Amino acid sequence: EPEPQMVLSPLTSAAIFLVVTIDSGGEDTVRDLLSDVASLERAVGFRAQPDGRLSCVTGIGSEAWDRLFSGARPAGLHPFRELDGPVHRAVATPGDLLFHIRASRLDLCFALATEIMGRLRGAVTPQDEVHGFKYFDERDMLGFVDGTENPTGAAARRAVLVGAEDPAFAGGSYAVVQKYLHDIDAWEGLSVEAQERVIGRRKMTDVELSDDVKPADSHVALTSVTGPDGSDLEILRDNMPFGSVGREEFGTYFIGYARTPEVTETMLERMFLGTASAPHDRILDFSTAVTGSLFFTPAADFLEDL
Amino acid sequence: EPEPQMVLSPLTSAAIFLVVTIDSGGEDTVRDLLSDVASLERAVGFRAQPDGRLSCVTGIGSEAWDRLFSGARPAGLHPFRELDGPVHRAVATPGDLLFHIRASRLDLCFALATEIMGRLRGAVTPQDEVHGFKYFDERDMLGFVDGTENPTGAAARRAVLVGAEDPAFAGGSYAVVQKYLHDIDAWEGLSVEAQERVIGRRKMTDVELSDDVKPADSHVALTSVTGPDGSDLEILRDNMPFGSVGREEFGTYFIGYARTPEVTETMLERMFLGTASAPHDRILDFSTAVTGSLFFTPAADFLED
Amino acid sequence: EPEPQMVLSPLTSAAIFLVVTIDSGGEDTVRDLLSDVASLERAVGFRAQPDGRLSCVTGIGSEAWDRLFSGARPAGLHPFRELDGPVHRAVATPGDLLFHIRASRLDLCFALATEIMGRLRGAVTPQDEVHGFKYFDERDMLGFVDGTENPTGAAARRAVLVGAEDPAFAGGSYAVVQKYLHDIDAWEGLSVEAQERVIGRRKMTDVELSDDVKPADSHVALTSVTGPDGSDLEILRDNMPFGSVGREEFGTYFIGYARTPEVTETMLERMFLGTASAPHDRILDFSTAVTGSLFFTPAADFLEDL
Amino acid sequence: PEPQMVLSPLTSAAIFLVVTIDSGGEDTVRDLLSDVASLERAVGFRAQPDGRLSCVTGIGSEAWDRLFSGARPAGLHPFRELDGPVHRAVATPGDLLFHIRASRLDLCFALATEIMGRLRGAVTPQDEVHGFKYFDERDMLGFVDGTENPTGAAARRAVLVGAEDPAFAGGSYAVVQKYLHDIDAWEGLSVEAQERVIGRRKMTDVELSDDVKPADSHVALTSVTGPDGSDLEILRDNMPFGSVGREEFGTYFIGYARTPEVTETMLERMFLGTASAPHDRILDFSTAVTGSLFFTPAADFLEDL
Amino acid sequence: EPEPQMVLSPLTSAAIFLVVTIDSGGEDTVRDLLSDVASLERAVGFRAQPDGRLSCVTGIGSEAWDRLFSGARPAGLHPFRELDGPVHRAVATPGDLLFHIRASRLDLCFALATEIMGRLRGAVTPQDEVHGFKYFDERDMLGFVDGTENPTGAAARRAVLVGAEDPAFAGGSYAVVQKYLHDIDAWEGLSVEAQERVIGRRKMTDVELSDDVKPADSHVALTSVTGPDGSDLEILRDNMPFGSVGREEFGTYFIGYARTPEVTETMLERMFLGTASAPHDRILDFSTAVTGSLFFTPAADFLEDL
Amino acid sequence: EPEPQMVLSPLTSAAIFLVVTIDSGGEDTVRDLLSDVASLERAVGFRAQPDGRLSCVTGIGSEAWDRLFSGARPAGLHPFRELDGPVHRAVATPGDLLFHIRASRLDLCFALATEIMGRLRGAVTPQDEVHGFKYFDERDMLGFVDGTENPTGAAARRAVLVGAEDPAFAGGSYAVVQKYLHDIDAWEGLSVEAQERVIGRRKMTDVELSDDVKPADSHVALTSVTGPDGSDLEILRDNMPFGSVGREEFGTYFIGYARTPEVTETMLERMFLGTASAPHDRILDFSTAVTGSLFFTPAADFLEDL
Ligand code: HEM
Ligand code: HEM
Ligand code: HEM
Ligand code: HEM
Ligand SMILES: [Mg+2]
Repeated sequence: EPEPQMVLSPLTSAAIFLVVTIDSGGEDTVRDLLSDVASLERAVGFRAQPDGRLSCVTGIGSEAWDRLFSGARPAGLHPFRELDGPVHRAVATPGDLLFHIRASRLDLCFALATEIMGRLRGAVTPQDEVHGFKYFDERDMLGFVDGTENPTGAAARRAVLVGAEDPAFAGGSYAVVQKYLHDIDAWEGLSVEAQERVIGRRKMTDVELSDDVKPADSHVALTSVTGPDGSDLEILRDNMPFGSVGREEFGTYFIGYARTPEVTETMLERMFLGTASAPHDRILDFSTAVTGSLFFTPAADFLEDL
Repeated sequence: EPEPQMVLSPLTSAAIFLVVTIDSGGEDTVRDLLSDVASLERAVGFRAQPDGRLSCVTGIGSEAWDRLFSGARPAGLHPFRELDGPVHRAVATPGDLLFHIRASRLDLCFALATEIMGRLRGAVTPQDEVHGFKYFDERDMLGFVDGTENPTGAAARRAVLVGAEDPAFAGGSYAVVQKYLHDIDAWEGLSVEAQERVIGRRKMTDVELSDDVKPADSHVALTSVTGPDGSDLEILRDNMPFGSVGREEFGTYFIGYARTPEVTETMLERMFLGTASAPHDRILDFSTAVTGSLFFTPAADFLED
Repeated sequence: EPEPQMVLSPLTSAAIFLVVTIDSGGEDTVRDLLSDVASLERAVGFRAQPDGRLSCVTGIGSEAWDRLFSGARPAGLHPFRELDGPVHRAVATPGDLLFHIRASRLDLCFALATEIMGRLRGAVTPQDEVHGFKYFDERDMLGFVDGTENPTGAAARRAVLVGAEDPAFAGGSYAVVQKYLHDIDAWEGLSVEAQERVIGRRKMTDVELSDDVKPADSHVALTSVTGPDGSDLEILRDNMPFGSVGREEFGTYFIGYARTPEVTETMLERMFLGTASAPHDRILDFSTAVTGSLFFTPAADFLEDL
Repeated sequence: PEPQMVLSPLTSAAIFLVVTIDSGGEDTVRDLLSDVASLERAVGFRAQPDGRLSCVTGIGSEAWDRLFSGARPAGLHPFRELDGPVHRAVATPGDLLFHIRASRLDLCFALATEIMGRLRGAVTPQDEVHGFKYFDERDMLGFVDGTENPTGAAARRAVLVGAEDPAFAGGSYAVVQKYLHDIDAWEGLSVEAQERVIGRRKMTDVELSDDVKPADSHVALTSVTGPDGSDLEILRDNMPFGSVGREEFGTYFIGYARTPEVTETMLERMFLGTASAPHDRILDFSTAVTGSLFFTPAADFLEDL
Repeated sequence: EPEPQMVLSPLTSAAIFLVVTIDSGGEDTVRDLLSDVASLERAVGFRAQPDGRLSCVTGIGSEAWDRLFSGARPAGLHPFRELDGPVHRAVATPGDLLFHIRASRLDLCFALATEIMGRLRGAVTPQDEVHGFKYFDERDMLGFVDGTENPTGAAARRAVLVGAEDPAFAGGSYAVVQKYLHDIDAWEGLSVEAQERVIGRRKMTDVELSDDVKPADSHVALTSVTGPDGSDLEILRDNMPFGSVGREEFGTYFIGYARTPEVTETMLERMFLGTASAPHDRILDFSTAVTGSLFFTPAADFLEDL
Repeated sequence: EPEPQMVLSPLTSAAIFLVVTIDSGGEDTVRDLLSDVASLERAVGFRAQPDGRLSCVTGIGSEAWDRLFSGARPAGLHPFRELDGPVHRAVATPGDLLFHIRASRLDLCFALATEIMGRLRGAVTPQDEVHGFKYFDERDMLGFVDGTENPTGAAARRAVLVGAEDPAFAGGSYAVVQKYLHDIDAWEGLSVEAQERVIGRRKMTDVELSDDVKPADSHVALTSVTGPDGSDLEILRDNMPFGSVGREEFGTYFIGYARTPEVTETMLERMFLGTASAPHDRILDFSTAVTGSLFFTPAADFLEDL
């Protein structure tokens, strides 16, 4: 093997998502930070073992990749593709670097973020900063259990990590982020039965709706895709609520990892553009994307060796 | 008689501080919410037992008190007094209601805050909202253990709850809030030994500096008051770090409860204005107050009506 | 002076309810056991400190009281009063002794029950034995949060413990038990909104329905009683699910403690017999009582001194 | 080739459900089997990572033949009755086994509910046992139960079908027996005597040395070596159960192995005895009232229907 | 009350017992430390709350009391009395100060002990230091559950704290310590039934032997003493195993608190000297006392103010 | 194939290190115990699942190897080599057997140590016995976080276990032990800044000093070693504080596992003998080694077959 980053992390209940762009002349400061980021993860986290579960995953955008490195590029790396649907729009916003920081406690996330941004002061410009918190029974902002169908164990390794198909970058992965804001008033206006039809599962028991009854414009319907293999195509998600009550913001921060962006991008097309039999994913009638960025999260050794 | 609000809460690691002003004509919506706030605390919290440790303490400002109620006022209740020191200034900022929401997990805090602000949409205007997190070994944003000398058990009851001296409002308390922002670059410029001289305790072990060596302008020096009888005057604090890395904000949200504001106010005068033998509290050379508000947190039964 | 039994126990996640009758000639064996029950609680429980939270509360029925003791009777003690409603019937079934055993683990409950029934074989006849468990996030078999409005701290002391009004028995309490079996098929036939109208609170969030909307034949409506005082009358409940999937039994084991049975019994009248404006508690359309018994749970010192 | 969760962590609660398939039920059963994996997730996922909910599904000999056609697991047959001179191991009906385990009973019960929900109509319950860990992994005879089970790779190799039956690799063979103990009789023995029945020390759980351990002790008769001299091992997860009302005290026995030959050798030695032992002394205080054998297929066999 | 020291501590699983004598001239250093010991307890412990449960109880001997303070003496304070029995001897060994430090983790105990001995370097001479650990189910070194019959709640307050009978020192208590070493080879030579006869309870289940079968020279027999009222006299114990495998030392560190030493001393006479009906406590045939000291543990305010 | 001993343990907060020598004639008794030591680990530890985390690692010295075993020797096994530096000295002390016993509680360690020494009483002579405890945030006796840079997962498998380079003993490891006693007075005389320069990392935050500020005589500097390969050479440490406040002993018990002793021995030469640009490791100016032994810890299978 090479060591991948902590893409397959345990259940964690807090996160910080940090997206930044690299200023003019920043490339050197950044390259230094990248070579140390693994050891900052350990500095902050080691002393909080073992309940801490602190991990930071670092990702790099398509344009940033070319400023920072020469040598070949990961096969799949490109700017996030805007999707201008008949009704709904998946936007593209700027981002050169992603830090996806996760732990059991927000303060650990904050301490690591402090250390990282400390080393980058001068060189970067923050584009997004989100402090996320999982609800107490793995629920998201819509009140549904979120994560149930994520792959685990060897299936997750298979779905998420670059392998032999791009051997130079094996152990890497492709992360897509989108920040969503929900219209909770609208959403709470539906009966539970109606909400279950939007999602495709039971609210309370989290059991899948039977095929004979699950709508084709339900979220679970549109994000189940079968490959040429006959194999189901899987991504790894770690959606996190965030918000502010004073400013009436209630959000879900989407992040999905896959071994090639083609998978993540297909699901997005289905959601925003629709299919043969579905105008668009009903979940977008209550959720607006306000960011969109795609990153490559290299193998851990790649970063070590600079 | 009285059940007080959850002023003496267990150690909790997350908080939301929500400060609002009441719009014109809002008084009725507010009065309804106050009668229900206890049962929202239970709705949201009960099912997360026993890890949850969700509590909300509700406080009311001096001007708001007059809008909402007639009858007596709590004897100590007045607007926060600005302190214009030689060097440092304690500001006074607007606030009619305080919700001091605490739990072991932030999401519980957020769920209760959602429900409360849900019932108040229309009637109020948010002034401040802070999501706080205690660092993993009870440390604050300056890296010091924060809370060590708070009173506990019976001493805390004695220090924090209104009693026979204002018997109409026994079970209540007086909360003072100040939001502080720190100059971290400045602070991290000091050696540990120097920082210990600012605070008055050892950084790593949290042992008090001995009397013979503790500076008189150290924080612990200026916030130790004895009353007339020689007995120490205590408050109960629950300071919480908060911040944002992107915008370089690193903060401590101060809240102190006391059975009369006279105590909290004296410590503040000493800090901002100085004494005989100290220009001001050295901690203010790294910490700037950008809010200041005083609230009365009534006994729980008072709100039930 | 007087030390009550562990009526105000912490949240515990397992229970055994044991109801027995005293055979002819059994009175002596029983009286010995009552003086020892506290020390068996310690024997079993002490070694599993402090996670264990094992408590046994012992209660005695009205006719059994006369067989066991002469001297004064607790003022409120009588046989459970059958309620023959127009539609629903609260039955009264035999029971001389109650052991309400609670802990964080079932095995501790079982161990204590073993020791107690060990000393009593010969003298008693088991009438009911239920092994109960917490569901999830304090939910009951109907899927609602169960316990939310129980009194706590000082208010609970005030509501549950006999005081100056019967000074001989101060520290005691009155327990009523009813075993309920639910018609789950029927219940799952309702929409959530319909179920919420039966109970009087929201299913998922456990927020009370406003007066503006709460039905008068909702369960929360009928079990809220105000005294002549204008003050609410409260009891302390510790309902436990129990069940068997093979026999389709899904149950709620109801137990309510109060300082006088008049309170518990009023709530029951309202539920079974109805009011001005409500035929009966809608919850009984999905719940059948198959036992009913009333006991006095003396102060702990009362039992010691035998 | 992924197996079912036969190697579970230590879990403190179990439900064992044994059912028979009614005539005409075969379709409803085959549908459920393809979904049982996704119900495990639906119910269990939200209680992670304490939950440790796992369901292992097994199929009986006759039922196999009603549900599927083509080739059979090499070792799958009806449980073989044992008519010893003193003790008898009976065979009872059972077409399907759900071995449901978690850190809490309610997760077990919730999954059992959803499964039987989908099968109401097609099947008839034969046995339903709610098991609990006692204290410190002790059983109803008061001895530590589990100590010599294989772990890690030794357990993979002892319990999963491999190259010797390639079509069914990933599978295992579960034998179940419900045992009731005569506790009165058992508590009549001194501890030293009880230790001679089991073959280990009661309080410390150290093995008796070979020069003192009886040949009719349980640990003696269930230690079996192969012709190659290596130990033949199974994986057990015995659960106490009972009812104090009915003076029923039980150990529900479940033993997984890569071939039933191993499990069946141990049973023959227990019930029928050896050269130098009439029968396992533990059977003088334990009566078997069920007996069933099931094959627990690889996970992908059930998914793909 | 005035505020007592933490005599009534929860179950904790580690302890350090530190016994020292005061050197000539040391009186001043000691008086300073006593006024600060409360705040050292908080310094060390606060940051590990609430898992920590660090408590230190400070006690002062008879002769030391006279060197340190003028004013009245606690009524019960005197040197531990050697008991020279026909067979077994309870020795008396020197000690001016006792620190009984307890927590859930040894390191917290050690940190506080380091701080205390740090301030006393110069002034004192260590006599005894034991690091104790609870065996995993509250068992002691002989394999029996140890602590079961200790009083709790109000009964414990009543049994251990000085009240109106010596009003000047209300909130105080009297601690006796004895370090015992066991003859494990001998002990393991007995059957369990024989050991149960030594102690007076069942080994595994921790149930008391019935009166009609419990020997009069069993430990539980000789340490059960009834006052004039017929009511039991109780102490509060927190025995801790300690040992060293290399040197074959297996020990029990005995500590008992009582509101008057007369109770603790009665139990000791019965154990060591015997009664009309018991030669001596059979436990002493497997246990040798190698220390013996008596201390007064004042109310916490007493230490605060000087 | 082969199963190693529990070299890679979880984080554990208690340990007993027991070093013994085999007396003449003891070799049979010792061979017996080695074949059972695996099953005593389970006897003691099984019932304390899953919190217990009891593990025993057994190591054998060079000379003992020769007395105990039939055929060939681990390639790297020799006597610990004394290091006679110009200022500091790494001594070599007797030790044939090592038991490295770890768990989440000291009592489990003690119970296993008891059972082991039980079987060996007669055949061996104790040289060293240390009861270690982790400070509450992975700190050592100098107040620095200790453990931070240890390897994890596959990196640790690679750096610690013998493989195909000595195939008869693959699954084994090489342990070096050294008991160090610190001069706390001296050490606490330094400012924190000075202490950080001795170690090479920050005291409070545990972040590494940047390369242009990190002294070459700092501990972290001298124990960072690259191989001829350009790769960093790693060991796995589990240093445990220990001590006695009475006797002013404050200690760090050093144990380092590696797949060859060459690595551990290189770091020691650098520490005690110095480099191009450093006299010796500054940490030795506050730490004195009083033991030194090297052992080989065979695969689990090796011991079972005896
Ligand atoms: C806008 C906010 C979003 C929310 C609140 C959300 C929520 C959920 C929920 C509640 C489920 C069902 C339970 C589960 O299996 O996790 C789910 C499933 C899923 N979501 Fe989303 N989701 C969101 C956006 C997205 C996006 C943008 C994608 C893909 C780009 C995605 C991909 C999936 C997939 C692949 C599944 C499961 C498919 C399967 O069941 O086989 N989600 N999501
Ligand atoms: C500016 C941000 C603040 C920070 C970061 C802070 C931090 C601390 C710290 C680290 C301690 C030592 C540990 C403890 O005993 O809690 C302390 C003690 C204390 N602080 Fe503050 N503090 C702040 C503001 C205030 C204010 C405004 C007041 C009063 C109005 C106050 C009152 C006290 C008191 C009374 C003590 C203890 C007195 C005694 O030691 O007996 N603090 N504070
Ligand atoms: C009837 C109730 C049973 C009880 C209470 C019981 C209890 C125990 C206990 C206490 C041990 C020693 C500790 C351990 O290794 O787990 C043990 C070992 C064992 N039992 Fe049982 N058992 C029962 C039935 C069975 C049956 C039916 C079988 C096999 C078909 C069996 C197979 C084993 C095996 C293979 C061992 C370990 C052998 C070794 O030490 O190398 N048990 N059992
Ligand atoms: C080696 C020393 C000792 C050991 C190992 C030991 C052990 C025990 C054990 C196992 C029990 C039974 C469980 C319990 O209720 O705690 C017990 C009870 C008791 N022990 Fe000890 N003990 C020792 C010394 C003492 C001493 C020196 C005293 C008194 C001065 C004492 C006083 C008691 C009392 C008062 C009881 C319970 C009385 C009642 O049973 O109602 N112990 N001890
Ligand atoms: Mg019987």
